[PDB]
Amino acid sequence: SKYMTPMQQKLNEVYEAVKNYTDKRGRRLSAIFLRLPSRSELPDYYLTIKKPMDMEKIRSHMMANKYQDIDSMVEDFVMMFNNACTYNEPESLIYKDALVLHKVLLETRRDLEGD
Ligand SMILES: CCc1n[nH]c2oc(=O)c3ccccc3c12
Repeated sequence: SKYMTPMQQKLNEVYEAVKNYTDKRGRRLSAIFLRLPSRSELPDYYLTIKKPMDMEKIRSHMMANKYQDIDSMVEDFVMMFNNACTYNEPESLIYKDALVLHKVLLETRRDLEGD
C-alpha cells in the first residue's frame, strides 16, 4: 500500500524528472506547466487548442493509477508540449522551455528502457 509496483515507480520517476528539472541557473522549467489558467484568463488557448493538458492533469491521472504503461504518460506530456509550441511563438520562452522539457522526458524514458 505504501509500496508502488515497478510500473508505478517508473511512471513516478518520469513525472518527477520533468517536474524537478532545473536549468544551469536553477530555474525550474516546469513552473508554468503545472496548472493551466482558466478560460477567462487564457481564452485564445482554449479557443485554439483541441485537447488542453497540464501537469496537474497528468499527476491526477497517475495518482488514480490510470496509466497502464509509460507510453500513455509520455503521450500526454508530448501533447502538452506540442500545445505549448502551437499556442506560443518559437521566439517565446514558454516555447523554448517546452522543447527542453520534451528532451528531458524522452531522455528519461530512454535512460529507463532497461528498467
Ligand atoms: C500562460 C500559461 C500557458 N501559456 N501557453 C501554455 O501552453 C501550455 O501548453 C500550457 C500547459 C500547462 C500550463 C500552462 C500552459 C500555457
